Amino acid sequence: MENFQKVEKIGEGTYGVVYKARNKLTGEVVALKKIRPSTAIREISLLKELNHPNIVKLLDVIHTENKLYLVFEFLHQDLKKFMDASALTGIPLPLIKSYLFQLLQGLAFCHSHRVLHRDLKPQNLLINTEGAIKLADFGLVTLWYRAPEILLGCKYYSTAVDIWSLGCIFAEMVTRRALFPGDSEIDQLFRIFRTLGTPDEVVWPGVTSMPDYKPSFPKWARQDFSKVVPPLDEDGRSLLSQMLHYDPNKRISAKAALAHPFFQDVTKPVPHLRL
Ligand SMILES: O=S1(=O)NCCCNc2nc(ncc2Br)Nc2cccc1c2
Repeated sequence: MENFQKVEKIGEGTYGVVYKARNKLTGEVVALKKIRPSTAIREISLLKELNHPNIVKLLDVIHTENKLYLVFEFLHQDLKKFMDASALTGIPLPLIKSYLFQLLQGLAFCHSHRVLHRDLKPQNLLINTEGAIKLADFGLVTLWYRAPEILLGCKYYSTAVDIWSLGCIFAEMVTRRALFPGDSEIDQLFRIFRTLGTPDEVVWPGVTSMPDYKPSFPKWARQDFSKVVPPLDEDGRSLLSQMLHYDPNKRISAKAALAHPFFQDVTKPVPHLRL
């Protein structure tokens, strides 16, 4: 830790602050995450074994007199910043397609190892000048991307939460507006309800038995999906609706998402970044 020189603060999260930092020995630029603890240690260290090109690599873990330092590979930008920068013109569809494909590759990998991200959001998605996109900062202040089963109090939720989050992100990339920008836990859920229809036993069996479910919920009509992500094409709209199915068991999995016609013409363009 005496090994690193803090260059600047590049981000912060609910349980950490992130610094750009150079290793004084190797010369390498890394992302340092300062945290504040024993079960988390194994868990964090099991995430070290996680090796995939679409997952931001955890290089080292450093535990100094209480204070957990996580050292991550360094990427020059995050997706929120890239979306804000592309606000007026739009990210080109080929690039959106590529990004989704890669992120689904990341998820398919993590998921086959029974590891979930849990807190996917544009700030946890990092891009390079080479057209790569990577999942960063796996969880162990934004509910905009939180799956409905979590919101409904399901404790033992599955990999499917990460697909829901990714669907929200996909829509957001396409429309340049957050899909479900909730103000609270009940506003998040009713905003989902206003768009996808109040769920019940017809579309999501078991739903009325969920911890936080209330027979008092307003009943909204599922709205026209053509109204959600115009002018996305039918292949794209088709994948997205499957990524946003209420019932986690019928929600499309990452691996199956890779085989969707939408990705028949997938390519690898680069962004124009301003670093
Ligand atoms: O403004 S940012 O998009 N904020 C993203 C912070 C997330 N942490 C992070 N950042 C970068 N590489 C790896 C990691 Br982890 N790289 C990075 C470099 C410069 C600017 C940013 C990120």
